[PDB]
Amino acid sequence: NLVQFGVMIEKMTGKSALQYNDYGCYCGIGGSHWPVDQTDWCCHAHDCCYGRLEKLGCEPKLEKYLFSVSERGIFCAGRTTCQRLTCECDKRAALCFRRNLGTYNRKYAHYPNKLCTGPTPPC
Ligand SMILES: Cc1c(C(=O)C(N)=O)c2c(OCC(=O)O)cccc2n1Cc1ccccc1-c1ccccc1
Ligand SMILES: [Ca+2]
Ligand SMILES: [Cl-]
Ligand SMILES: [Cl-]
Repeated sequence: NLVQFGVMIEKMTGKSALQYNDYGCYCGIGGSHWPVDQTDWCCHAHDCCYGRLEKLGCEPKLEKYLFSVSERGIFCAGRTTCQRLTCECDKRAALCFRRNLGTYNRKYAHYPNKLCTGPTPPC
């Protein structure tokens, strides 16, 4: 249930959400081994963020939230704390994506999972 997160990605990066699915070793469902670059670390951190929310009793993969973007930044909202927490994880990730746009490399979109090697860093 991630059309809102995709919308946030596009608003913050100028790229389609498609460009962040399968990116490196962590962007897209699950993920393992060592992140390829800073954008991939964003996704590793986002996965960690969701894990924390699942241990709080939230379902961040499913939560529907509200948000806006002014010049003052990203404003998160929602009826429940779990929806607002989900928005906060997404926000940190979208901001992280924007921040590392300088090292975004297209060779890592749709990265073959066999090329993911090394240890898996902890959260
Ligand atoms: C960037 C990203 C994700 C991450 O931020 C991440 N850390 O793995 C992500 C994702 O991560 C959450 C998780 O695995 O806990 C699950 C599914 C798609 C994901 N995507 C791609 C994505 C995001 C929003 C809307 C659509 C898509 C998407 C685009 C094309 C095909 C499939 C999904
Ligand atoms: Ca992931
Ligand atoms: Cl985080
Ligand atoms: Cl609701």
